Amino acid sequence: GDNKPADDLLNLEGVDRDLAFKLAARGVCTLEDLAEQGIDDLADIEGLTDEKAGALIMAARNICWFGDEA
Repeated sequence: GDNKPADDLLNLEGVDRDLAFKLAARGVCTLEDLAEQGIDDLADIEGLTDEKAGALIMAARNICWFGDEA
């Protein structure tokens, strides 16, 4: 993952240091970039489930979109 994931992605619960590289190597170098991904888009990832992808992507969206407020 030359792109390297942002600390938000690495420190985001649900994403291990490895998935961070698996996500950063896919163009998502920041947690916000993950909020733009879809369960079907991350479905190709390895170790990610359809329900987990909905939460992982929602975890970044909640922090990137709703933010700490929610």
